[PDB]
Amino acid sequence: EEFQCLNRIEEGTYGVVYRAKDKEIVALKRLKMEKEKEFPITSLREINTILKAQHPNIVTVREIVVGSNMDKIYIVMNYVEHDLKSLMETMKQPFLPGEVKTLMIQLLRGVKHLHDNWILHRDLKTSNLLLSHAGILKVGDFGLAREYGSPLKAYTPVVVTLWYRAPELLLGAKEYSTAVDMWSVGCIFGELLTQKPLFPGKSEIDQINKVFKDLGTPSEKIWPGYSELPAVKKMTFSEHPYRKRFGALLSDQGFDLMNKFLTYFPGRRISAEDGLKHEYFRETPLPIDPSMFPKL
Ligand SMILES: Cc1cc(O)c(-c2ccc([C@@H](C)CN(C)C)cc2)c2c1[nH]c(=O)c1sccc12
Repeated sequence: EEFQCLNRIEEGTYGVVYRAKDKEIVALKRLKMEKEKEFPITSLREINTILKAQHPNIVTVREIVVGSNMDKIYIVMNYVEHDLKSLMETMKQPFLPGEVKTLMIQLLRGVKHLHDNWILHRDLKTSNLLLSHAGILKVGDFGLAREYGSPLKAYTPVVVTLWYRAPELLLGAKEYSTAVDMWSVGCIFGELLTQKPLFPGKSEIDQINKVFKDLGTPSEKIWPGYSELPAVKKMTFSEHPYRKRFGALLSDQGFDLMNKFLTYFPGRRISAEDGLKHEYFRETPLPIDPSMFPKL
């Protein structure tokens, strides 16, 4: 109604995003449908997070449509030219370090808005990252986003896509907050440099092994509460010592920033606010203007 679906874009979870026109090309997504009808809770949770997350580095919501006896719910949003995963598969040469810093600064600023507003996204991935022709980066999907409070409690155990899933979720952590989001940001950082996924594990066991092979095998000394972890209680993985795959590509401060991103201990994991304060973004390859981004 009121929109002509030009072409469906992609399917995520039970939600699907189309491309329509107003008079102006728009982006339209229908939220996940629920069997129980007695207003959908999952639809409301997605609506709440995306509204509170309204930010220049977040997708612009034009309208939200409900009706049909509350069976169908739609969210009208401004159409973005590209999604980041598409560029990775359709670029001849890797992103410049200045462009990477600009995208990371855009990403980190948007992440800080969510956490300051008690918002957890938990589904940070390249295909969920939208890049405009003008260099503006926005976050697209909120199908996993959820609110959290100061007194922490148990939430959704299995969250985040396996490739970007935090190790604590890979080890079945009962409580998690803001640590998984920063882990995904670190995973996206490595992908940008190499145009390839950082940890493309085939399964949860493979995902844990891939992380441990390069980042080493964590322990109680480097991670308090490792013994109490439900997975580590009845399991013991192979000890992998030491590995940098970005030789002569990432600066010394770049490695330090990445190490803080991919920190095994959630407490020692760098926050979004401290990420922007790292000297890597203030190094010799200064970030490039968003308006100066090359052609797509
Ligand atoms: C050019 C372009 C490509 C895309 O892959 C997506 C997009 C479509 C689905 C999702 C989620 C459900 C799930 N994805 C993992 C499949 C995320 C992004 C989008 C896009 N352009 C847009 O304007 C918008 S608005 C919301 C989305 C988009």
